[PDB]
Amino acid sequence: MRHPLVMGNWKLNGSRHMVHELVSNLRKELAGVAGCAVAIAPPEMYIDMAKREAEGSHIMLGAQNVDLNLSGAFTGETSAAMLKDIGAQYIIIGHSERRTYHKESDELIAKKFAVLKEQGLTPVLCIGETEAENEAGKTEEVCARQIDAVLKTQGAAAFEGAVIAYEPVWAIGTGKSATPAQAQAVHKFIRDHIAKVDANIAEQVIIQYGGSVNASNAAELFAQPDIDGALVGGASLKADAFAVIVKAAEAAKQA
Amino acid sequence: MRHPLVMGNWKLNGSRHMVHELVSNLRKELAGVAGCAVAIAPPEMYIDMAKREAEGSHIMLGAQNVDLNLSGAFTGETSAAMLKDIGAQYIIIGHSERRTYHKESDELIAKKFAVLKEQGLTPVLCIGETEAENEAGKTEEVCARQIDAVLKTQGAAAFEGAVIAYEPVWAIGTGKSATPAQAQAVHKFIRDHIAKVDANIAEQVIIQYGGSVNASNAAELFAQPDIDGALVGGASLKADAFAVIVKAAEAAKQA
Ligand code: NA
Repeated sequence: MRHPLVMGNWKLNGSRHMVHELVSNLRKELAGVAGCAVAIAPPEMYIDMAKREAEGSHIMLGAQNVDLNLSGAFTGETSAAMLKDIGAQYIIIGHSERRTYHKESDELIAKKFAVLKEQGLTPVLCIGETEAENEAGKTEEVCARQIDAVLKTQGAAAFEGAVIAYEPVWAIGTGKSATPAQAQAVHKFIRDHIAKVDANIAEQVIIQYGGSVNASNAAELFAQPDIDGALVGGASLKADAFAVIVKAAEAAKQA
Repeated sequence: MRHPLVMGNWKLNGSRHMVHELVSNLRKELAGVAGCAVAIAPPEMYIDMAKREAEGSHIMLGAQNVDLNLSGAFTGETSAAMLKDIGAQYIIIGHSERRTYHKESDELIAKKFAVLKEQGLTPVLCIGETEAENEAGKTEEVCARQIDAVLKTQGAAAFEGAVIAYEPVWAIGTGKSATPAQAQAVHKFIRDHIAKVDANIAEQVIIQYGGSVNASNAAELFAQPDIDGALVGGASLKADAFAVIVKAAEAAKQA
């Protein structure tokens, strides 16, 4: 009975022309969708415009990162209070691109998670193992560590309403890809890990697949029982492709 | 002969309500000002809104930071192309809060400067020495090093149309204060340093004072020949206190 969520991570892509075109096309392609929740995370300067463009549709807003302070003398930072104020709900934290390029630690990401919960925002907690970690047979240990930074400091209750996105980092720019069976094995492990602390919370947590998802492979991934949607990368930038993914999630999970 | 510039760095302060109120009040308080340029840098998510509220005023927009990529798979980053697209003109880079809290190196800041120049945006390059550096008599050495990261890698023409903001970190909220004579000595040094590579570029660079400016010292600071305005922190959150600084800059250079 978990209602799927398909979220578009636009990454560093956007312009006022593009926001209008893409959100308008998304509204049209998604106007008949009932069985899947949808969120988009444009670059921070476009959240307000995208929110305005999405008014009248069921498309929810989000953001790609957040910092730790709500206000103060912190030049260039992003406030959870302001993200809430501007209309963002689903906030991506711990994306592999930020863990790598910006050295964001497990502990820092758990702190972001806490700030978001205090604001009534929905963290989209990204976790996943690297190529070296995967080769060492560490997939489970790494996912557990990343989840534990939150679970062991804030309890299972912190995952009520939250979203986890599993990114097999080892499949990024390596030519490789995870199969739906491989993806499912990891999602079931993540859910079982949380279940060790609170089985009820585990059953309600939305676990999205964050590896490569496109119009072609969405159906096979969403047929898996512990895959509750996707955090979509490149396919998020074209309304037609993104819509096929949303409809595939709808079809896979509907009664 | 340099037209002064007073810029408000809002830091991590802003909301929908505060943007509407502050921008409206600023336009009212700045009525009749023509001899001093004015820019504001709200948190990134509010730049678009602030620009719209600024319509009908002479207030120019800006931002508090930028990253190095224009587009791509860089979740949570800020693109200079998008800042330009959203209407931000004056982009603060290398602020002491980012050099310290986010460990931004001289080299990284110089790369930000380059991306801004490539896009045709105006960098507001912040430089300045710490408490210890000041006590050790290293003010000039530090300022030269921070400027050289750009000057020696990009050439003196990089500073055509650019802004430099000198922040006396050693004196900002520390119990010690910089006199106008002391600020003037640093500004003159900065301009002389650039002049060693290109005298014509040096004479057109806008060098703002970034230390504590209030109504009581604005007149004496702005009477100094090498001080072309100020990068204002806390006072930029109150229309009346910010306008007093702008009017002092106008009055001083029209004296
Ligand atoms: Na930022």
